[PDB]
Formats: sequence, C-alpha cells, structure tokens
Amino acid sequence: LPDTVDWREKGCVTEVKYQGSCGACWAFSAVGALEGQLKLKTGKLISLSAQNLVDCSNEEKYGNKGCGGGYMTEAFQYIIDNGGIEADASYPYKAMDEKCHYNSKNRAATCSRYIQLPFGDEDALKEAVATKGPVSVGIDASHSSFFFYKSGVYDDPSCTGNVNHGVLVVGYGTLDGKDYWLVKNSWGLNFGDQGYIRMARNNKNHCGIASYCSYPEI
Ligand SMILES: *C(=N)CNC(=O)[C@@H]1CN(S(=O)(=O)c2ccccc2Cl)C[C@H]1C(=O)N1CCOCC1
Repeated sequence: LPDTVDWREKGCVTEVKYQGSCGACWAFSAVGALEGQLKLKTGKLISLSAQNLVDCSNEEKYGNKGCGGGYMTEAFQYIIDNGGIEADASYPYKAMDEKCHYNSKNRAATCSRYIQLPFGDEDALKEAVATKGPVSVGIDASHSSFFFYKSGVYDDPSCTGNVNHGVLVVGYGTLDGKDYWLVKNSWGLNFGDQGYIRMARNNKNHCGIASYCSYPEI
C-alpha cells in the first residue's frame, strides 16, 4: 500500500458541498463514494444527486429519514433497487424533504453492490481507500475541536466511538509524524481546510472513523 493517497490527484473527487439545515450528511457521503467509482470506471467526474437520495430513500424498507438523517449503506441499497441515481444537475440540492421525482431518463450512475469493511479495522479501511477509492464512513463529529478545526491532525481525546455524522475518506498520509485520514465533509468550503479535515489514523479508531465503513461497486 502507498504511504500517501489523495483521490483529488486522480480527479475522483467532486467539489465540496454544503448541506445547510438538512441532515443529509449520509446522502453527500454516499454520492461522494459513488462519484469516486463513476470516475474510475467511466472517466466521468459528475456530482451525483444527494437530493435524489433524500426524497426517494425515505421508506420503512431503507430506514433513511431524509433531512432527519440516514445511512450510506441504505442510500447504496436504494441505488441498487432503483436501478440508478440522477446527477445533481438534473435533480438539484434543496436542503428540504420533497416528494420523489426520480426520472431514469436523467440517470447518471448505477450501483450493483456495496462492500462493508470490518468494524474498527483501520488497516482494512487503508487498503480500501488505496485500492478501491473513496470510502463512506461514520464519525463522532459533535465536538467543538471538530467544528472549529482549521489545520494539522485532529486528535481530540474527548472524541468517542458514538458516531453521528457521515463523511468521505478520500485519502490518508502522515503530517508532522502523525498518521491521518483525509476527510471530505459536506459543511461547505468554509468548514475546516477548504471543506476538509485531517483526522487521527492508527490512534485506536479515533472518533469511530473505522467503525461503519462502506463503498459502492458499479
Ligand atoms: C448528518 N448530517 C446527520 N447524521 C446522520 O444522518 C447519521 C449518519 N449515521 S452514522 O451515525 O454515521 C452511522 C451509525 C451507525 C451505522 C452506520 C452509520 Cl453511517 C446515522 C445517521 C443518524 O443520525 N440517524 C439517526 C436518525 O435516524 C436515521 C439515522
């Protein structure tokens, strides 16, 4: 496995999005991972519709609750079941719960299956990020050191394994002798380091980052 990986280098990451008031982190994380796979397979870098997931996967079958929150694995299950997802250009982001208006004529991507990585296994998350592409993860993102992060490696001892926020791992590395995960957030460009955060890697599943990892397969 390489020492440093950053999928932005291979042009497999879209622009950082802003979820606003809607609790759609799980939908941005899911689309982020699928965008990665879409680029690696087709050569197309397209921002996929988080709104398509928010409106259409809000059922008993999935357990997604739109702006009330949801799961990356279930967003992937919706794409498999639906036979596709639209691009953000045809199904724009509203930051509200709306009635489903999916149109297969504007389908931009498909998904055949998703892979779940072993709970709390940082070594398996590292292999997947390096060899498969960006990975959807859950983190405890509830502490002020996370919200007000600006640089360096985020290594807060008040962080817990009690995850509450879906993000996207787009890489890893080591900064000033501290291993990190390169995380793409959905809180706009004005969060962290241009929408990104470097979070402690190999530090006992810090923030529960390796607890609930998944990535789709086209
Ligand atoms: C994001 N803006 C709001 N947070 C959520 O939507 C979270 C995302 N997850 S998670 O905590 O990352 C997670 C936990 C356990 C297994 C897998 C994952 Cl991805 C869950 C979701 C959430 O808070 N809820 C509570 C309300 O019902 C839907 C799920």
